[PDB]
Amino acid sequence: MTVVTTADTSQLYALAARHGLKLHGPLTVNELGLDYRIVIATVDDGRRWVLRIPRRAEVSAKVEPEARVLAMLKNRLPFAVPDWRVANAELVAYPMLEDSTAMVIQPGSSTPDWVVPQDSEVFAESFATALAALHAVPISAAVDAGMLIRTPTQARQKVADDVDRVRREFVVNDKRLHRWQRWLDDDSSWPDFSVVVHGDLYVGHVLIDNTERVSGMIDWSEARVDDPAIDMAAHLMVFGEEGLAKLLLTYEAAGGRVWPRLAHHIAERLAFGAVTYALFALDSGNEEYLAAAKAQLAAAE
Repeated sequence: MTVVTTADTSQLYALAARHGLKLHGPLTVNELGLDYRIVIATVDDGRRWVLRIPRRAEVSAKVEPEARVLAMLKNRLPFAVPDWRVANAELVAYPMLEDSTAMVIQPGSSTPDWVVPQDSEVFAESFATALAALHAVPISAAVDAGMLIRTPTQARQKVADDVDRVRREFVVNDKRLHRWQRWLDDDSSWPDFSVVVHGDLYVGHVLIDNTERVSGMIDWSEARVDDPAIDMAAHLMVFGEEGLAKLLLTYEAAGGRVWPRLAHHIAERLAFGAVTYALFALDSGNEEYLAAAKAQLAAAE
């Protein structure tokens, strides 16, 4: 909501220009991304574009690997993924999306947030169907795209390693810790296969059309081959046990592979989210998100 200075504006115009984007009019800058600065601008044809400018070398270095994943996914999925028209260490850019997400969160107390209704059958069914399609992507295609591949044994070991790391670095509520440990030791819970997963899948990363049907997914930087339950935990979080039960029926009917303790496993994965959050906080360095992580781990569930 503040003006972009003349110097910053010139610099941003020049960045776009060296990639063939001729901007015109005022810029809007969103600084709420940890890894990229976001600039919204109008380009030569009157269409607004999003410029995503990597903030650090480690972010720049992932642009090409992530573009390779997106190119694979575009050709293997029946819904949309991000289409990076410029995909450079310096700049990721694309036309502004016309669809929004199934959860919309805005800064400010008065600004409208939005979340698809619990009782939207169109969303629920299309999400389950889309998720089955993602989990049906051949692992060979993940290999082709340079992705991280975990066997089921590695999947479970990663969880164990993450729990160990959080124990070393944080004070953790005893009952939380014991929950994760019992889960890790419960052979019945764990799948005997892995699949292509999105890895950070919740409603805020699901694009919908004006009928609430899933039209795409975004934020693929954590995608890998791993435990399918990773991609259902946040559905349980937002829509509850009944929402999850419905997801699982539709998912299985659409061809998704399940197992008897899957719903249980998803609940345990959701509880494990506190570990993930804390490790991502620790690695971000961000002081706020870190403080939040510390408080969550210390508190009773």
